[PDB]
Amino acid sequence: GNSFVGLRVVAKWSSNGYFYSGKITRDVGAGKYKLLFDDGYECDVLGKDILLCDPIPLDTEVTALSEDEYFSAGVVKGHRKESGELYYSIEKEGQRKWYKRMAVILSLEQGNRLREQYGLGPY
Amino acid sequence: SFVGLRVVAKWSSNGYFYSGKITRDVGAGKYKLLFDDGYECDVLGKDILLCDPIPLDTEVTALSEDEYFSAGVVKGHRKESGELYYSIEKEGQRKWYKRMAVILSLEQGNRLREQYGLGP
Ligand SMILES: CN1CCN(S(=O)(=O)c2ccc(C(N)=O)cc2)CC1
Ligand SMILES: CN1CCN(S(=O)(=O)c2ccc(C(N)=O)cc2)CC1
Repeated sequence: GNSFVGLRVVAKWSSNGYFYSGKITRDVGAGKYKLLFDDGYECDVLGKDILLCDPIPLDTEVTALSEDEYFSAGVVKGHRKESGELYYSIEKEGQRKWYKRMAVILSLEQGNRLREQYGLGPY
Repeated sequence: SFVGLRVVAKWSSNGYFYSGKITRDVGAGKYKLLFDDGYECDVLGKDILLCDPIPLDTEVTALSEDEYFSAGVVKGHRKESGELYYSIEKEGQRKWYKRMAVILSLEQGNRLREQYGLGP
């Protein structure tokens, strides 16, 4: 009687191939699931294109997308909880900065490095 | 003053101009912008275009759920229930986009500064 509904994931947006933070809201059939993204958008995503990352693991190559940093590549070096929110410490140049969960995304090539271990397809 | 005017204004992290409204004159040549995507910040007059609408024949960029930064040319405008749509020609087709879905790259927006830039 298990369901993926309410699991926090990082799921592919079809138009650009980047993986964004969201939650599963329904098993919709055809191995697709309804995704509510943190940025407020909803669509159906294939199980194979959903990463069960919560959080994205340490040492992972990621991309920062915040108000001040537009698609800046970096490496996850830390996780922090603050008032029920997850933050990532992302090392770029030789400097570490904190980013909210919503602000960390994966390029297609970055997400493919996690798919074998974290991808929902096999499950 | 320029308060309440619909504009196209530069987002500093990527150089793209996005649709919004001037909500306050903040002095030192800066304006508070409410962007149609719900973000607010302060923007210099030099980075604000008084386009409403963006003129016919302008090269623009479409950004929708299905089309991720796809360049084309404005060939039409229309009103549907009080909302503006742009007709963008690209790859042999014209399609209608809501105002919020039409943005300008720095190069596309730079071209419009002399005629439309709040400036100075
Ligand atoms: C006026 N707009 C311009 C764009 N910016 S942003 O900070 O670069 C951004 C924010 C959100 C998303 C997203 N939903 O994927 C993409 C980009 C917000 C303010
Ligand atoms: C999960 N997200 C991934 C990004 N997509 S989007 O459709 O490409 C988009 C939407 C809005 C803005 C923006 N505010 O500038 C930027 C990009 C929405 C759904």
